[PDB]
Amino acid sequence: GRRALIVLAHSERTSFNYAMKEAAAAALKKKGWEVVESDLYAMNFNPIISRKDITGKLKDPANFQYPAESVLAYKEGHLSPDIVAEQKKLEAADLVIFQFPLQWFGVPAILKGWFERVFIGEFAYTYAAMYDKGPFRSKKAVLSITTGGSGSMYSLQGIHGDMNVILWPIQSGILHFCGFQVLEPQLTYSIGHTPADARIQILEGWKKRLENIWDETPLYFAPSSLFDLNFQAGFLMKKEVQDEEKNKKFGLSVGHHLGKSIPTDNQIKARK
Amino acid sequence: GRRALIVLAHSERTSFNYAMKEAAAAALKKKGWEVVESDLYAMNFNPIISRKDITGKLKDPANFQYPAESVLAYKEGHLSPDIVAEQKKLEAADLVIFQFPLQWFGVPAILKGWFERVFIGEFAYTYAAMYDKGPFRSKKAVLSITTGGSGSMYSLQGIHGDMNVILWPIQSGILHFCGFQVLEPQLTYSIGHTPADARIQILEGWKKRLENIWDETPLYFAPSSLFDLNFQAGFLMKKEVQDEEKNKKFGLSVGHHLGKSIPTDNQIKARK
Ligand SMILES: Cc1cc2nc3c(=O)[nH]c(=O)nc-3n(C[C@H](O)[C@H](O)[C@H](O)COP(=O)(O)OP(=O)(O)OC[C@H]3O[C@@H](n4cnc5c(N)ncnc54)[C@H](O)[C@@H]3O)c2cc1C
Ligand SMILES: Cc1cc2nc3c(=O)[nH]c(=O)nc-3n(C[C@H](O)[C@H](O)[C@H](O)COP(=O)(O)OP(=O)(O)OC[C@H]3O[C@@H](n4cnc5c(N)ncnc54)[C@H](O)[C@@H]3O)c2cc1C
Ligand SMILES: Cc1onc(-c2ccccc2)c1C(=O)Nc1ncc([N+](=O)[O-])s1
Ligand SMILES: Cc1onc(-c2ccccc2)c1C(=O)Nc1ncc([N+](=O)[O-])s1
Repeated sequence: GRRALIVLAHSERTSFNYAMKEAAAAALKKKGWEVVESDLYAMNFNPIISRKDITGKLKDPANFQYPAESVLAYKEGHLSPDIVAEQKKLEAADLVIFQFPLQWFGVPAILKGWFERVFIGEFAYTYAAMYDKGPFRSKKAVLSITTGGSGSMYSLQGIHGDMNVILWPIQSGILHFCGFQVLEPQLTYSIGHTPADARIQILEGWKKRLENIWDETPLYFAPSSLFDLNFQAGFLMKKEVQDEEKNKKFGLSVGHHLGKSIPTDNQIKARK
Repeated sequence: GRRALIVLAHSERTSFNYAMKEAAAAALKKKGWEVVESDLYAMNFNPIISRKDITGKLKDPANFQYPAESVLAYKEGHLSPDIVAEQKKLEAADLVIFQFPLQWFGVPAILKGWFERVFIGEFAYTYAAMYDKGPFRSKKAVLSITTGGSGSMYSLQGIHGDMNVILWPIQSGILHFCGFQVLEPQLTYSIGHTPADARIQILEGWKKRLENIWDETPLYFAPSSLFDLNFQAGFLMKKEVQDEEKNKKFGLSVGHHLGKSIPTDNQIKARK
């Protein structure tokens, strides 16, 4: 791997998030990487999917259906140029870093809208190649999140609940849906209550970690081969896998907890 | 109850989501509700938080920080008028219906931004009044979600994983965190793959449910009294509560699964 894309979702250049992006860019560059940036607020990026993402006539403007229409525009080269420029940043990149503050327990609206406008069907997924088969299966993505709350509020017994459940919709439903290998999220908690000397260390540990990031082991998701990938089956786990798993104590995943215990830190720690 | 707010996040009046919003409005109006709409697309609602949300002079424009500044603005009456207009709608509402298509395993960006810009500190939550003590604790919220994928994809063995995990960050982290009593979601699956007759039954089903919605039992979240709500303890579950829970087979909820089995449909079905 030699190209990295840094997507940043923060309005302030005075912010620690911005500093985390700057630190990632410096470390990667110093290590031989090409780094490309998507500073969404600085790009004044438009996060609202609409029929203006299609450049030209619509297949059915009286019954406008965004996924069908946008897939068709992608095949025919009729996507709004600001989408196309992002899709090509993705195409080029080996590594993708998402640097954002956690907002209402997910990504800022500006970055959520980035997924909805840029991760177009066919380009970012098809139903014939989902999850570990996805188009991005050669790429690696990592979430670098800062929070207001403290680590303990998001421990199994913290008031907010398991961070691993909060991460699941993003890391499995978005990134890994499209084929990304997801690395362990960089989680920096209670950043607005961290003394100056700690913030400095946080930025050093981030830069240190990027020195070898491409070698890391990604999170575990259940492989798509465990499932009957057709409607007649329901995209349910294969009968013989269900059987094999009745014995087992743990679910496979946050999402595939199977009513049993969730493997510890499934969405936070790769398998040691 | 008397007053309903319906927030819709869909660009097309021809969509089933729009029909769901029309149905909800008629059903509640016929039973004597006042009903107000926030059709985000028709409003062309700005979904990006920024310094522009604070009309007038900032407290520290040299280090803009949105939580403190927006809260100050709220207390001093300097929130941008569109924000303020939606906070008014919310104050008057007893019931809030969120009608949206599921997009990348959460809410459309336009609704994510609506939360971010409208659920301001002090207005929508305090350090001192989180979750079941929250400012909206007299109000009831419900999610009305449509999906492309089908129900079995989101069952415990569906390839997508437990829908209960997907709902957690929204229903607990956003609605309940502000004090809402969260009612069972209205989950209409594979709506693009549903014949017209079923479609009409879903609309009628939804209207029939809305005839007694206020009398429904809300979803279960761990009460905040089970937690030491202070930084000294880290907002960890109280000692006596952990002990007493060590002998229980199920966790309390999706977020507080405490490494055990998650109680079935904790986020989809109220407790019997
Ligand atoms: C709408 C909204 C929703 C939110 N929802 C949640 C939620 O669900 N959960 C949650 O936990 N939090 C939530 N938050 C809080 C949010 O996660 C934090 O405010 C955010 O993570 C802080 O990031 P920041 O970089 O802006 O911090 P900043 O305050 O911008 O930066 C932190 C400190 O680092 C300093 N700094 C800046 N640059 C550098 C540098 N180069 N080197 C060293 N120090 C530097 C700054 O001066 C500052 O003192 C929410 C906030 C908003 C606005
Ligand atoms: C960016 C994006 C991301 C997405 N992510 C996901 C995801 O993560 N998971 C997922 O499951 N899905 C996802 N989807 C799919 C999405 O959930 C569905 O495509 C959407 O719910 C379709 O609903 P609709 O309101 O647009 O109905 P339409 O697709 O517009 O139409 C549905 C049917 O309802 C009929 N109808 C309309 N009005 C009425 C009426 N009044 N009475 C009777 N019939 C009527 C229409 O004739 C049509 O046959 C995504 C879609 C997009 C664009
Ligand atoms: C600190 C801090 O910074 N941002 C947030 C936040 C803002 C919006 C949504 C979610 C989190 C936050 C915080 O979590 N305060 C409270 N949560 C647990 C506490 N309690 O139990 O009382 S105090
Ligand atoms: C149908 C349908 O409609 N919208 C979506 C969707 C679009 C973006 C993100 C998530 C869902 C969708 C769908 O999920 N098809 C796949 N589900 C499991 C399948 N598999 O395992 O192969 S095929």
